[PDB]
Amino acid sequence: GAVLSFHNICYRVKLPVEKEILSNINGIMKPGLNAILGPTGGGKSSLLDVLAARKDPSGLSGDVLINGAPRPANFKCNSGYVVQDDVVMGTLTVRENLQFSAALRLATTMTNHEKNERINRVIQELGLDKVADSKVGTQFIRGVSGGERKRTSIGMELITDPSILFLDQPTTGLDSSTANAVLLLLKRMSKQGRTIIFSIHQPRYSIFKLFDSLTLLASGRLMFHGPAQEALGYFESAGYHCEAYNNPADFFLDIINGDSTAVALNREKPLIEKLAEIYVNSSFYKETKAELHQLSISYTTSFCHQLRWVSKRSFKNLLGNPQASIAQIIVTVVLGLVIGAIYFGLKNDSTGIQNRAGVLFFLTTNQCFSSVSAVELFVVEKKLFIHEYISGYYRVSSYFLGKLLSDLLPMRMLPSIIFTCIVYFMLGLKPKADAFFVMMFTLMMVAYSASSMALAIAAGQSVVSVATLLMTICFVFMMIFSGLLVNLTTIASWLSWLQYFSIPRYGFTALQHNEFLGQNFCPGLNATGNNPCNYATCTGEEYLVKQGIDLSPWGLWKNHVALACMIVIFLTIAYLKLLFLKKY
Amino acid sequence: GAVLSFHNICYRVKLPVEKEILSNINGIMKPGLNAILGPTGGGKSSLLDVLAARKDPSGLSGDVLINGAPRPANFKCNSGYVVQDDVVMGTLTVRENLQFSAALRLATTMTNHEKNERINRVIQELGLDKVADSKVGTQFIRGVSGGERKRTSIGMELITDPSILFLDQPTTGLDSSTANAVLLLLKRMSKQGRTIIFSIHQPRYSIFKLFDSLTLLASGRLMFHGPAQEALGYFESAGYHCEAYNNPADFFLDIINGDSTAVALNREKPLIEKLAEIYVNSSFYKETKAELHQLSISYTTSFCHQLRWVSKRSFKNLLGNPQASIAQIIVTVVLGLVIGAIYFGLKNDSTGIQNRAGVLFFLTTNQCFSSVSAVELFVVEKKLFIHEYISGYYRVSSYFLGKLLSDLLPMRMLPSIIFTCIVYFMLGLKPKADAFFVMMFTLMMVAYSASSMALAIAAGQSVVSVATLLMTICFVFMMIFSGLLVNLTTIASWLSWLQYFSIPRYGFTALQHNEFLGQNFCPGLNATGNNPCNYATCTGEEYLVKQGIDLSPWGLWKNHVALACMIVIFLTIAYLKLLFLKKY
Ligand SMILES: Nc1ncnc2c1ncn2[C@@H]1O[C@H](COP(=O)(O)OP(=O)(O)OP(=O)(O)O)[C@@H](O)[C@H]1O
Ligand SMILES: Nc1ncnc2c1ncn2[C@@H]1O[C@H](COP(=O)(O)OP(=O)(O)OP(=O)(O)O)[C@@H](O)[C@H]1O
Ligand SMILES: [Mg+2]
Ligand SMILES: [Mg+2]
Repeated sequence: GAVLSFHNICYRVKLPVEKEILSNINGIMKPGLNAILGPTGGGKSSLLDVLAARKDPSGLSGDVLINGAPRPANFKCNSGYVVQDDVVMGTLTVRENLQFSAALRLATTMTNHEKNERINRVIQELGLDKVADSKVGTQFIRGVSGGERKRTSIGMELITDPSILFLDQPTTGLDSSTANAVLLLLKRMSKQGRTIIFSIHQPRYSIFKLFDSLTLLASGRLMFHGPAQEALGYFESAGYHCEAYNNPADFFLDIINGDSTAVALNREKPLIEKLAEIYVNSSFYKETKAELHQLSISYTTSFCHQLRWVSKRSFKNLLGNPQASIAQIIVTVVLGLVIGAIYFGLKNDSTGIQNRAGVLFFLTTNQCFSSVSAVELFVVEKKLFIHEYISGYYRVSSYFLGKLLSDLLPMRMLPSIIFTCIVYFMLGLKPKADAFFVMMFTLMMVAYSASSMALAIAAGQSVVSVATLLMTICFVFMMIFSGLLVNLTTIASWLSWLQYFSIPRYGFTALQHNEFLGQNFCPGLNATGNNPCNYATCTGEEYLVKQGIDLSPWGLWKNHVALACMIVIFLTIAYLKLLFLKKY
Repeated sequence: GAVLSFHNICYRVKLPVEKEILSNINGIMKPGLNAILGPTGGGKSSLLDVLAARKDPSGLSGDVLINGAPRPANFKCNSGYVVQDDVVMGTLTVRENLQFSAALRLATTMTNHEKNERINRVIQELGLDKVADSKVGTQFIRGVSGGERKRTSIGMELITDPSILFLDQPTTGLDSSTANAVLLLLKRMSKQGRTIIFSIHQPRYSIFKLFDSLTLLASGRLMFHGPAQEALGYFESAGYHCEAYNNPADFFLDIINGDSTAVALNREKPLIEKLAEIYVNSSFYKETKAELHQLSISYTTSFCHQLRWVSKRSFKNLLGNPQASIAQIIVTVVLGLVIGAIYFGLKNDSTGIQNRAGVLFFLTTNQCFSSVSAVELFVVEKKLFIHEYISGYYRVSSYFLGKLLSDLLPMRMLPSIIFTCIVYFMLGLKPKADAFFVMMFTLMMVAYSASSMALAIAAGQSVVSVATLLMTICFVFMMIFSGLLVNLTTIASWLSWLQYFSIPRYGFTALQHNEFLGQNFCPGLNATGNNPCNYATCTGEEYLVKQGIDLSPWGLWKNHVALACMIVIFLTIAYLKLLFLKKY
């Protein structure tokens, strides 16, 4: 079994002004069933996160050791922490959240049939049969109840059968009889060699009798640590006799909570510093410190497996709630028909180039400005990314590349195929076969490059309010330098370098070079040359010399390798902002 | 006291496929302390929402009566429902959330000093002294603990001292001794004449002894309803003897949960239809039905008070987290300096109108496209709007107009003053005094009209993913008809009506009419007229005849009364989408 031991643990929280949650706390947690009792605000979820390595070590001032050695990297893939406030995806099912947790935290030596046999066993043992095929709720659509959602959270860190298993108040939300059935499940599990550390509120006498070790927190300090059967005979030595309470756990927390103003105002030298001084001078502390001095990433499943379940769950959220994907395709068809109907029948005239170079401007600023909806890709599920990463489901790179494929394909590839097709059979553009697909490829690359900049601003961010704001104002900053309203050659030399950052400048140049190769606009002419008066712009090559575009075939694909470099750079910034995010 | 009585209550949930949560349930809840026990998934939070009038009545099939009369409108302003999952604003403080609840749910006959004396009393009686000046946490920044946040939720519906008081598991998250101090607070409160209906998990014997009425739910059906002191002698008549359990509440839920597969697999004609058949044939049901047949908005505080606290709390969220407001002003100054530096020194030349009519296009598409950040105004706090409206804090109209003022002033008025000032002393526009403020007023009206359309799409919506998407694609739909790239007169008659919907068409016309009054561009001329060749566009009035703009002073302010009509219409749609939202 695993012997988790923690020695001189302190903690601090900067509110600047530091506050000392968790003063000097020492303890050993052998393989068994290790309970942590104490009042509200005593430091139980803060101790249980230090022991599970989920607090920022800038404020932590001790060391936690498993079997006398420090933690491996290798620890979130071998332990389980059930959180208190039930972080579970509410667009999936109780069975589907258990199928997702078993698919990424059990090895693939187990087949998919043997994993679902262990998922069916956990649903039976936790009492989740009537709601196994029911949706866990969100905060707007009611679903599975609060105690049934609690046991879903217990079960996801229980199919994975880790050796060290942390639970943050697992019976909070359960009644008197399911809570006994949960701790008899854990007591059966702890006799296999697992160490189970949990905090608990209000255990009954059938639950308190199951404990192997007892830990009493109060206002950050340790009131008692040792065996649970020897705790009642400890407080009788300190002057507190039991029999006014048939439950010892109801007696232990009336001692260490007597100084509370809620208890002093209702039916009724400090008490904490008195009871903490008794414990340090006791024999249970001398037994612990004499053994503490004697004692003193390689994920479970591969990259390609985690890629095929992060994306698989992400397509099920889009096939289950297709509001943003259906409304994407509707207003792309409607906008594609309007742009096709205004510039219907493009002619070769003195005003046939301003129509063609004006229709290609709204094709690029569609694909740029429509990519502001990619800001919400990593923000809406930030809390579940932070939870499932520190629980060890996936690499960041498999969450990153698996969540791209559910924003790349349904939202940026497919509305650039449909939008290119609609404005091709009703505008009368360059009628060749290859220039259709160069146009289709160009509108995808400005949709990917502007979506990658939506991800680079918004990765690892809690609200979309700042990132949507910098997304649209950087676009109108790039829409100046696109080369339509203001001439790029007439811009002074100290501002003409900002045209290389514009996503619309590379897309609109690549659509001008694709279309205005040798289309002729002056024929229909009279004897002497044309006789309108700018003078004229006869061929399409003379329009590109005026704009400053290379007539070579490199002048087309210079614009696509510069958009491909803005995808690699902006998706590396977006990756590293998820990687170096503080998950604590 | 208030005698809440509920008669033939049924409920259904459409998952389509209907499921019958809450079969036939009958009961009377006299003034006292009315507990609801039962297993997880038994229907306790569903019954407690039917009784508090918070379920959709399309699935509800009974009637709830207070004192033999139905509910008034007047009920959320006279009752209190403490929810289970702790809906509390985590950018405020434990004291500030209690100060906000007392300011809107107590009358203004009480002064602000007497309200804070009752807030200090509730903080003492609930044990919130050490965290009264500490921030309630969000889900990303840890703050106040889970039991300390629970008692903040208890205390906000307890300063308001309602006569009927519902609590959804108030001791879930509390230990053995604070939970006794909470129900001794409620027992002291119930002896003043208040009826207190609550569901509870795991009450100890000190808590169970306080009950005045007991209700036992199991799988939607009623196992027992009556006095709590007469419940133990009820199950002894049905064949269940007590003394293997020193706690009666631990004995009551081992009977009605024995058929659970969690209990059958751990240490161990249906049981529910057996125990429900005993209760209907019993005498406690005959006493209830013989009395059920015998028995069978005007907000607390005014509009102007609720307006001055919804906005007051909303400015404190912007002064506490000014990320989107500082980053608004930074990229407005930076964009205002770039637009001023590209078109620096506007001359009166053959190309001096394309510079002036091209700089006014990016001034309007700044103010339009920057208003996509107003999509998140009503979405980020949708859950707290739905909670605080059914709890009776405010009208919708005071939440609507109070949340506008924290998006109108810091985000749309102030970055339109700064942005007009910057591009005025470095472009060299119309140098008069009134044309500066007509320009400033025009950029505010396109910022308000495009923000009002951001609210009309996004009011009452859970994610911003659809509403940001329709916001930016409707803008590029309106940017076609603005009258810059494509001539509005050359558009065919069946598409030339879409120019009246464009916010950028009214702003860019009002900036062209403001600036191109009689500015002259042709002087500097030679003997015969000008000698470049389009021919020329000499005065600014000839440019407006070509664009199709009235030269009258009505031709300016036609554009501002049409933007003011798009504020009134889009903020009426945005109001009614919050009003007719389904809050159940
Ligand atoms: N990051 C933090 N910021 C502010 N306060 C904190 C932080 N961490 C802990 N605290 C404070 O420390 C105390 C202990 O917190 P903790 O959540 O560990 O208590 P707990 O025993 O888990 O409470 P409960 O059992 O009610 O959940 C709380 O009162 C909390 O206000
Ligand atoms: N709107 C709904 N959609 C789906 N299922 C529902 C809905 N309302 C209730 N249920 C189901 O009905 C059962 C009763 O729900 P309820 O929340 O009332 O139980 P509860 O006794 O409050 O549970 P707990 O005490 O654990 O919170 C639950 O199992 C839940 O799955
Ligand atoms: Mg805890
Ligand atoms: Mg309940």
